[PDB]
Amino acid sequence: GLTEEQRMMIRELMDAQMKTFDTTFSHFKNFRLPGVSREEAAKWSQVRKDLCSLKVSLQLRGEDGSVWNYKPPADSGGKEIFSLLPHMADMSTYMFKGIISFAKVISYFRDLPIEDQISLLKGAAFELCQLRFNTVFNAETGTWECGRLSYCLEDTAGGFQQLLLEPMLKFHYMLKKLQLHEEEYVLMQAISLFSPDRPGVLQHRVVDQLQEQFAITLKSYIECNRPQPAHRFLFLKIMAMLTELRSINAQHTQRLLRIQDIHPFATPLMQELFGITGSSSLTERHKILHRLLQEGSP
Repeated sequence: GLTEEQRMMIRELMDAQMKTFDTTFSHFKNFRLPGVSREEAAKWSQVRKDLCSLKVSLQLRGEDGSVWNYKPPADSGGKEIFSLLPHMADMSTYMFKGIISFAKVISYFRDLPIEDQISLLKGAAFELCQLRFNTVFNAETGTWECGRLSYCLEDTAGGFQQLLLEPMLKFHYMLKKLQLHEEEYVLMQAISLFSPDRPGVLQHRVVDQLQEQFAITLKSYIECNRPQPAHRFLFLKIMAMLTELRSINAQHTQRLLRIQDIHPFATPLMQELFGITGSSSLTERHKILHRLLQEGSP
């Protein structure tokens, strides 16, 4: 079995997940949709590469049974490559709010100093979003099922194997294949959130201790509820996936900064999370995050 401390830890994480993960996307409303001079050529050509890896069609199912399908344009060499950005910023911002709420209900996170709470969320927001998204990913259809909204991968000229080149996509297939429990996903979220080596973290030693205990709890969970030799290296596979997810986080941050630079699209919350200015302490540069963290949890 697990210790009482370990059981309590899992209960609190699952509680937090239950209160703050809108798994059917019922409250995601009022989002935007695609509508009805030399060294910049190098930036644009790089941003062209940064976007045309992640191409999705968008499906909107109506209450009444009707379906709207959006197929995105071919790259004719212009603004059209940006057409999904407002929508993606709205969806990202929505997911980030849920992750902030997640962190806030966890006792161990609230007890950290506010600047560390900010630093950890800046560090982990993308990672936790991707972990939540994996739970709605259908590997058979290549589709993220977000209630009435779905995002379907548009196949490129190589096929299924050529899409697996793109690290974010490979990650979602690999993680989905492990067939994790709800409890194992939420422990993954905790391990990522409580990363002691994120930029700006002051209480490194406390965060390290916390991370270690979440990891130990995951390892024990696996030993007790999948005790057969088949799952002997599952914990280590999960940790390797967290390491890969961290690499992907870094690449994605850089892409976002490049796109933002030539076509502004980040919402104010996204600007704070990713280090963009629109105008001295961590608290004054992150006023929205700070407000969201000090507000009481519904």
